[PDB]
Amino acid sequence: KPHIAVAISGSIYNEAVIKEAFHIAQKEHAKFTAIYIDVFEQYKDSQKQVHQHLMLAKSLGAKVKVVYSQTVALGLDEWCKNQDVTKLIIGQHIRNKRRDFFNKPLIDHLMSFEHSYKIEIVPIK
Ligand SMILES: Nc1ncnc2c1ncn2[C@@H]1O[C@@H]2COP(=O)(O)O[C@H]3[C@@H](O)[C@H](n4cnc5c(N)ncnc54)O[C@@H]3COP(=O)(O)O[C@H]2[C@H]1O
Repeated sequence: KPHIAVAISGSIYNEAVIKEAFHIAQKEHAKFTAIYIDVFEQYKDSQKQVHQHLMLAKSLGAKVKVVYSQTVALGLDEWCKNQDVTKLIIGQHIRNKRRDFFNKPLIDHLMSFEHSYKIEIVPIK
């Protein structure tokens, strides 16, 4: 039942995460999905990057999905649980100035959510 999802964002780093996610799904003969959580609440004019990253993953054999949610973490966690993801592939958070609650690393919320799927963090090359 191997379902591997790559978590899409508009960061420049996400493209490398897509390619590594492709290698992991291939080397594991897994079903390959790309999930972007659209949240209105910033990163001015990254809608083109997302668009690009989603197409890249489509061109690598992934089914792409867009989910609208209040939060990145809620969207991803609910979506992974409903689609029976077995591993979610995400990029490395790098700390910046904003140390408020919704600028915490995505992984802190998934951990607090007691994620039931594996999570693979891909660092920057
Ligand atoms: N559009 C953007 N432009 C510039 N910088 C951005 C950005 N979106 C996020 N970043 C920041 O840089 C890090 C890049 O994480 P990456 O996208 O490679 O890997 C991301 C991504 O795989 C996933 N993810 C992040 N946002 C997502 C979203 N809206 N929907 C689905 N997956 C998301 O979480 C991983 C770690 O996210 P985290 O927020 O903790 O860390 C993110 C964030 O601190």
